[PDB]
This record gives sequence, C-alpha cells and structure tokens, in this order.
Amino acid sequence: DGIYAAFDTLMSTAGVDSQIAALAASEADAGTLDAALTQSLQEAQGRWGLGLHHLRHEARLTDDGDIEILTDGRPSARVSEGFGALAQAYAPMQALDERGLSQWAALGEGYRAPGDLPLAQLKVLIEHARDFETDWSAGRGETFQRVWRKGDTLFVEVARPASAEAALSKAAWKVIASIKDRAFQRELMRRSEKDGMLGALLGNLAQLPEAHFTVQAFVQTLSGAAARNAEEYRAALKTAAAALEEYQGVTTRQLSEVLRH
Amino acid sequence: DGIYAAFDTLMSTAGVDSQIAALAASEADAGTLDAALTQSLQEAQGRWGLGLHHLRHEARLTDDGDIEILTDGRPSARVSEGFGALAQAYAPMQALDERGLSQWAALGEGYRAPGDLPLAQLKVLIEHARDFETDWSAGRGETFQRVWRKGDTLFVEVARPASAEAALSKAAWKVIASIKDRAFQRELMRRSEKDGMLGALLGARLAQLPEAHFTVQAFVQTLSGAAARNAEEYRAALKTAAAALEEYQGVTTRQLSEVLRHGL
Repeated sequence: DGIYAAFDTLMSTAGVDSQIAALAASEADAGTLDAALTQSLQEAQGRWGLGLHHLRHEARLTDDGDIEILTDGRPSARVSEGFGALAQAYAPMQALDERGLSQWAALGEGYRAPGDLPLAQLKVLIEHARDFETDWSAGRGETFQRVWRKGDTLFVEVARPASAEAALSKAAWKVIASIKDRAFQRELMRRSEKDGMLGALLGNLAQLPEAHFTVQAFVQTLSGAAARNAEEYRAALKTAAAALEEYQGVTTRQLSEVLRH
Repeated sequence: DGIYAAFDTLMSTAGVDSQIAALAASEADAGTLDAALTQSLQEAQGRWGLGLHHLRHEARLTDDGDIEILTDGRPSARVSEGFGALAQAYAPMQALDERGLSQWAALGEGYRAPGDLPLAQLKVLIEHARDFETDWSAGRGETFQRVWRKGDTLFVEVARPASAEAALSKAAWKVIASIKDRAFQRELMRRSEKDGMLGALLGARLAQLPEAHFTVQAFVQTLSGAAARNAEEYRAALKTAAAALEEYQGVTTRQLSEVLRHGL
C-alpha cells in the first residue's frame, strides 16, 4: 500500500528488494514488518554510501500508518515526508571529504590503521586483534576500500563515490546517445552545453528517490571463524567489488529507463 | 597535399579561412601570397590564446617551397615540420599563469593598470591617455578580459582558456551521438564509461591532428579612430568579442568533429 510501496521504492535505489508491500499484504504482524523494514534500511545504508556505519539505523511502523526512520534511537524522518526530507535529515550527520568518501570511522572515534598495509600486517590484525579499523585505500578502477572488525563480524567496503546528480547525469549520457530524432538530439546537445546534460533533458524527479539516493558502495561481511581468516577477507574483498560494479550498473540502467518514461 | 593546404589546415584551427590554396592558384599578383600568410597568421594568433601580442608575427615562402613562420624576424618553424613542431617553437616564448592566461603585457614592460578598475576610471583612460594596458580581470560567462591601446587601435581581449585535450573531448561527445550504427554507438558509449571518451573514440583508429596543439581560447576585438576613444564602444566591444569567441569555438569544435568521423 502507499507508505509500504514508497518504502520499497526507496530501497530499490540501493538494489535492495525489500518486498515489504507484499509482506504487509501477506497480513504479516507488526513486529515482523518492523524487523523487515529495519533489515532493509540497514542494507540500503551500507550501499547508499552516506558514511554512517557508526549510527544504529532502525525503521518502524506508526499508528497513523507511517514509517518512521531512526538513527541512534532518535526520530530522523517519516516516509510520508518525501525522500528529499530523508536526504536533508541525513546531511548534517555526514562528513564527506573532497573525494566524497566518509571521514568518519565506522567504529567511532579512535585510531585507524592506514589503508595501504602489507597483507602480512593485515593478516595479523585479522587473526589476533579484537576490534580494528583501517582508512581508505585506492583500489582497482578508481574504487576505494576499507576493512574494520566490530565484535564477531568483519566488514569489507568497496566504494565508488558518485553523487545522485552524477548518477542522473550518466543516465542522461545514455538517453541522449540513444535518441532516434537527430533534430531533438542536436537541440538537447546545445541546451546541454548551456545547462548540463540532465537540465537539458528535463527541459517530478524531485519526488523520485533516484534524485537523492544512489548506489555508491558495497559492504561484504564475514562472521565467526571467517572474520578471523585472511583468505576469507580477500575473497570477500573481490566479492564486494564485483557486487559494487553490478548494482551500480543495474541502477544506471533502471534510472535510464526512468529518464525516458 | 601541398604546403599551402598545410598552412590552410593550420589556420582552420583558429577558424581562419585563409584561402591560401585558392589564392596560390588564382590569377592574383606576385607577392600577394606572403602578405596573405602573414595576414592570416596574425589573426590566428589573436584566437589561439598563446599570449604573444608583444612579438611580431610573419609567414613567408622560402627558397625550397616551404612556408617559414617568423617571430620578431627570426625563423621559428617550418610548416612542413607539422603543427606540433610549431607548438614547441612557441612554448619557450610563453608564460601562462594557473588559469591559462598570458602573464606578458601586450605592450611590453611598463605599468599595467588594475584589471578591476571602476568603469568611470577606465573611461578616462579610454578618452584621454595615450598607450595603456589593464591586467586580466574576470568577465561574464566564466570569461576573462583585458584591454590595451597601441597607437590608434584599441584592443579588447576576451578569453576562455582550455586545454586542446578538453576541446578534443567535447568534439568526441558531439560525434559519439551523431553515430548512425546504434550497436557501435553503445559499444563506444560503454568503452567511454571505462577507458574515457576521446580515448575510446581514438581507439577505433592525435599528434598529426592540427587541433591537438592549437585551439581557440580567446578573441581580440579591435577599435580604430574615434570609436577607440569611446567608453561605450568599449563595453560593446566586450560583448562582440565574447560572442565571437563562442562562435569560433563552435566552428572549430564542429570541424574537429568532422575530422574525427574520418577513420572510424
């Protein structure tokens, strides 16, 4: 239904198939739906790239038929408010450097190992340290990555910073190149010289979550004895990168089919 | 295809239709050609944004059928050495700040008035001073601008510095769009997501490319006689030259494009 379908819509900009409207239609119970909405919000958060791993993200159902999104137990926003408001709630919590990567430690304030360590030193932290966290390191294909352990869990992030407007602007690259009417094409090209590619194309998205959230990162997790295993980290690092290029590819494509429709 | 077409190709890079190949073939008179090379060469220098207004530019025919490019009467390059050769002959002579603007005065060493002068004060200079020169200021449209007078001629320069790389990039986009075979278009568009754009378009086939070394970065409007001492003639001069610079940028981008479609 309305709120459920909208939440769903938001999760999709992070490649999360939360299926919530169907769960609600299944006559699922309040706590079940809450668990499901919260679980999906956490996945999305790890792919949105906001750099907020240190906050706890919950989402709950309201008696007035809303969904209330929360971060560290404080009410941040309600789905019924629109996604741009969800954006504007997150913003002052964030801290991007000029590379658009999060300046926060996932573990909260403290020491961070450098991102460029030798596998031998990294292998020792994995095996024999409790909690640890490294900084960003430049990887294959303009991507960035960092590793950190919290409790029984190892986290691998692989990121490729690209704003929502960036994501839209690469979608306008493909929509213009695809156009079968060379008159409208050349006209949009001149108007693209003068207002960028997206503005030219626009001449309602504000309401679409694609305007405020896009896929920017992928987090891969290990648990138990895997989270103390150096072969398991390197598999997981490769996994997360493939995943990242996948979901960024899907979302570029689905966002193109939107920019036309 | 001959040294005249070589010179004609080099002049197209500033959007100067020299018509040298057609003159050389016409029934015109002896010596009219050297004059034409120099006339066409000086105009080209106004648009290249090299910052060499203080030097004198000449082009002549040599004894062995070549075209010699001169600076202050000294042999700087030969057209037959290609255009890159001309680029590095100019290089030791240049002096660009961080933005792409010449640090040389157009009038040689001497006092330069501020570039951010008030219009009432720039006017006095335009109505009553003899020779003068301002520094670069910014203008409208992410442009820059300065103005000098040498003699009876006012010189209004508007500039939008660009690397010949980005200009080649902008011409690649225009071409990969006009592409007819939608399959190869999507192939190029995907490589362009990976290997860059002008990268992936060159990859289907440049230092020989004239536009690889020279680009329209600026334009100099000129006033003479009575207009040259007229402050409203000056403010209009500035709008003309920004419009010019957009035009010749557009002409030279459409040219470089039609060049990139050959060899696909």
